Amino acid sequence: GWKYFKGNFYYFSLIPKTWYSAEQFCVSRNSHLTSVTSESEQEFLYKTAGGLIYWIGLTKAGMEGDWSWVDDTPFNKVQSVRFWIPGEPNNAGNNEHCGNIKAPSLQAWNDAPCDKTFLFICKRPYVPSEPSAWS
Ligand SMILES: OC[C@H]1O[C@H](O[C@H]2[C@H](O)[C@@H](O)[C@@H](O)O[C@@H]2CO)[C@H](O)[C@@H](O)[C@@H]1O
Ligand SMILES: [Ca+2]
Repeated sequence: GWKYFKGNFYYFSLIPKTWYSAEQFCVSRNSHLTSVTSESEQEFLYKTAGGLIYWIGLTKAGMEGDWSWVDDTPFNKVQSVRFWIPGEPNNAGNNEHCGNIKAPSLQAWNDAPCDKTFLFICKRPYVPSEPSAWS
């Protein structure tokens, strides 16, 4: 059930999980909750989501509380400003440390409590099967 888009496969779950249980599901499938690194990718994701809320790999790290991607793609603050829902992230109740895709629009992300259960999106790169590149 993996959908393909620009060198990566994506899994849109049918079962809701907490953010971390979702990530552990993705890891069990050789993947991670999805990063988003371009306008086209954001579009593909929100359109495929179709108005339902999905956990993505957005999560807080480091002492300052900076947003980051669980797949370890460096988080580009500047290029991601357009991807949040207006007025987010707002840290409602000071307990919103994970992020989801929410609105069906380029401005789509909300921060939400990590312990809430949502559907979720996994992402894994296509890696072709080739012999050892060492020698
Ligand atoms: O308006 C943006 C805001 O909406 C959500 O807050 C909900 C909450 O989840 C409900 O349980 C209930 O208390 O009503 C609220 C509407 O004000 C999101 O939780 C929040 O992160 C989001 O920013
Ligand atoms: Ca929020």
